[PDB]
Amino acid sequence: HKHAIPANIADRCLINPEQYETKYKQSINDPDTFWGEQGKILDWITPYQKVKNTSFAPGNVSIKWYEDGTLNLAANCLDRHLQENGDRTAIIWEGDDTSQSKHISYRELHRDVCRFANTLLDLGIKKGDVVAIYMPMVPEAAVAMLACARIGAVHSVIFGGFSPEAVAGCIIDSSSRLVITADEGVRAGRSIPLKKNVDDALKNPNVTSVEHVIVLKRTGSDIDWQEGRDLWWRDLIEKASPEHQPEAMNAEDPLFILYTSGSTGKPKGVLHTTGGYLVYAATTFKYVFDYHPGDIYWCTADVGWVTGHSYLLYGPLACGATTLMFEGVPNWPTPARMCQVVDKHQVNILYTAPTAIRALMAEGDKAIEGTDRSSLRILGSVGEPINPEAWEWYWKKIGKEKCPVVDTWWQTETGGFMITPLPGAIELKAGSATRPFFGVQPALVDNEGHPQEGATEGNLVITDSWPGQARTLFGDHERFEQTYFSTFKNMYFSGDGARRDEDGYYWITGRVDDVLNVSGHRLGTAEIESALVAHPKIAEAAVVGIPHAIKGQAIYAYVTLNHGEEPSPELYAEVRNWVRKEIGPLATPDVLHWTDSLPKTRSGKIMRRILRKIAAGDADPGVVEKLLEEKQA
Ligand SMILES: CC(C)(COP(=O)(O)OP(=O)(O)OC[C@H]1O[C@@H](n2cnc3c(N)ncnc32)[C@H](O)[C@@H]1OP(=O)(O)O)[C@@H](O)C(=O)NCCC(=O)NCCS
Ligand SMILES: CCCOP(=O)(O)OC[C@H]1O[C@@H](n2cnc3c(N)ncnc32)[C@H](O)[C@@H]1O
Ligand SMILES: [Cl-]
Ligand SMILES: [Mg+2]
Repeated sequence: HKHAIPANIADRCLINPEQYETKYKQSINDPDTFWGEQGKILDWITPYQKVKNTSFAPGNVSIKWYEDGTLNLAANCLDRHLQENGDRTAIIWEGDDTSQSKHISYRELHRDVCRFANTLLDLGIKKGDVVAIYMPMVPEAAVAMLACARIGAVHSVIFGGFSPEAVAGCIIDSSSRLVITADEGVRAGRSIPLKKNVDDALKNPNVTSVEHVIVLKRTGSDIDWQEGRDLWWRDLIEKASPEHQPEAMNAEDPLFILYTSGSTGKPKGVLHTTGGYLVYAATTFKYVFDYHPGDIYWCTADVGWVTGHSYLLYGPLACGATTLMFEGVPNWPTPARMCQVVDKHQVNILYTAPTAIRALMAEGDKAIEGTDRSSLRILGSVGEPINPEAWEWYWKKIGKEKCPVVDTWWQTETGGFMITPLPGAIELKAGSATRPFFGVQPALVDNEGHPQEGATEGNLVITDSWPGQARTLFGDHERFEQTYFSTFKNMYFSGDGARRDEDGYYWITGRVDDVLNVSGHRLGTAEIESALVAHPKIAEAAVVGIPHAIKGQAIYAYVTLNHGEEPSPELYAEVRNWVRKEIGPLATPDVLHWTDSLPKTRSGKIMRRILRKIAAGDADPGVVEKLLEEKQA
């Protein structure tokens, strides 16, 4: 069953079926001309000459786009929209408590970004310095990000759910000189400590780069204060000049870093530069959401994730759209909250995650009870696979069967949408990301690297670069080359598996490496295992994900305790909290299976294939029977 393109969308779409085909073909056959023209979606201070200059060569990966051009991301997201749309709302902020909200015009946002840019400069921050941002979903988070970009300071945003230990890990790696946070974040009626977490992270003896902590008073809760080091947001910004001229940044100047979980090791800092990234974010946002001036757009993704960077802030603001930043959760106070927000602000485009969709779907009609939803024209899905059932429920209950759903597949490392439908150009299949975006050349290869043609399945790779591609891993280009370009020579390996049907539509099935999808969040099994083994009483651990009807995968941890230790309610709680302390609550194991029978190879390597099956229910071969019986209990 394929959903046809509705007449209302066909009548106003920026790209129709024929135009998609033509543009895609040119983007592949002649990227220099295609992207040379499309790059004009942004204002450049000095024009670029060279467009595409990339190589996926083994151990010699180099990616550059519009390299000789200069620009400023903040000028593109703010300044250039002032003359004609200064009074237009740039950000609609909806608080956790619906009684709280703000409408921030482009002019107001520009003013605050200018004041905060000067605040950073006066504090000593210069182009190239890394600034850690550990903020909740409040407008100030966007102000800080845009201000860093404006002066060329590389921001390192850290999701508020990261534990103090995880926060320290990011700061140590990036040598951030400044941390911008809030006393507390507000979510689902609860206050989440943030400042206290920063205090604890800074006590780590390995953190030596941080000289100041700017704190926003969001809740006014009693927090510890270190005079001199800590500074109040309000005190600083109110003393800064609202006058700031944007300086030109090179297309390849670093813009931001996002720590992302991988198959092995702890999170690495995926680095994005400026030019190609912004061109790609603005282009994908505009065409995939079919953005028209005046449209009210709402991405539910947290600012701490790449989706928040590209589609909550940068892509939309670059295009002059009104973007909505929601402080809370889709189902608080009630499951109808998301749709109530849609009605309250007359949202025209809604972009959310399958886990959220499934959580609302579990409440049936209570998710739409008392809501209208008529303002919606476009729906979107991101972050993980979505089954036909959830897709249809979303399409019917939320979209009232009138809105195309754009299921966008991409990753932190890709900067923007990679395989996605365009509302007025591609007919939809529930659960399918469909076709590649302009400039994207996907392929499916077997474990040997052989490309598979026609209707088939295999490892998902991208055979050439695209403007928004991550350029490296902070401080470790060698690891960047090995992680993404060594498995299949001359190709970018996504780590995902996928199938392509008879029509050429892609269906992303999920990670084929040891990366999990927990509630729409990317987590490495290795990092959870390392966290567990760090505990004084744990000798070894094997972590696998198991299917979960709501969050996609639940975390199942097989744990071997040292001799002298025994399981107990206390230890069960201590171990679960230990992971929460080492990484954060998102990585807390849902199940702890105590065992001394971990399956291993004769070389001593643990075999997770067998553990994966057992947890789902599906050197010493005797461990299998033992594990099975322990699992039964
Ligand atoms: C459906 C959903 C709202 C459910 O939220 P939930 O009921 O809090 O459950 P989660 O699994 O997200 O959270 C589990 C833990 O993380 C914590 N947590 C979640 N988000 C947090 C945040 N922004 N800051 C701090 N802590 C957070 C919770 O407090 C909880 O910890 P606790 O039990 O110790 O209090 C949520 O999982 C979601 O939005 N998922 C989709 C992710 C997404 O947008 N993906 C697209 C790619 S970004
Ligand atoms: C894109 C925002 C999240 O980026 P992250 O880097 O955190 O995670 C990327 C991974 O999320 C899944 N994923 C993401 N979007 C989809 C999607 N639309 N369908 C299926 N899986 C998806 C894929 O496995 C991919 O390797
Ligand atoms: Cl303040
Ligand atoms: Mg140990």
